[PDB]
Amino acid sequence: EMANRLAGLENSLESEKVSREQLIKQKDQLNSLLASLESEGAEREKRLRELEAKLDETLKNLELEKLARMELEARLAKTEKDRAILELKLAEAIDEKSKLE
Amino acid sequence: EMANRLAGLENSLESEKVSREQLIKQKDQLNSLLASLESEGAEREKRLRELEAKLDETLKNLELEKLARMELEARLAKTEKDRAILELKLAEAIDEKSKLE
Repeated sequence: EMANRLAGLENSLESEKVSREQLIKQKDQLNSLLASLESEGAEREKRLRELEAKLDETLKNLELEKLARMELEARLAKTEKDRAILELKLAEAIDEKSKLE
Repeated sequence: EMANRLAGLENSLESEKVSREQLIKQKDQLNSLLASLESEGAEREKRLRELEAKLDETLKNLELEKLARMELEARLAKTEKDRAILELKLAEAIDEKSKLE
């Protein structure tokens, strides 16, 4: 009776062994997965942080440049107008001269 | 022997089913972890993809506005120079009018 309980206990021990080995292999794979994903994530968060800074900077610059552009379109119109005004005044003068001939 | 060897193996089997409960538990925690990290990573990659698109756009824009601004700086200098030459010409003419009279 007892030599039997002996055989069955060993049997039960071996079945617990196969289970144990299955779970440990599964765990190893999860741990590797884990480490990997962590590393990957570290790299991407660093990369993301960099992208963010770059978009902020570029954004600033785009803004500064729009102001600058507008300021110049204005300055240019003012100058263009003055230039036109002078050509007209010039004509007027070369003519008052002409007529004084 | 036999009776002893028995209660013995029952002890062994005992601690081992306990260990197995534990591995199952650690495994479950790992798997949950894995799901979370993967979801988190999916999100971060989505956000990264978005930032990249935005950075490309803004970069284009920065470039175009920079060309526009340089074109204007040039245009403005040319105009200012012509205006200066015209003020001079003007003076010269209002003076030729003066002397003439």
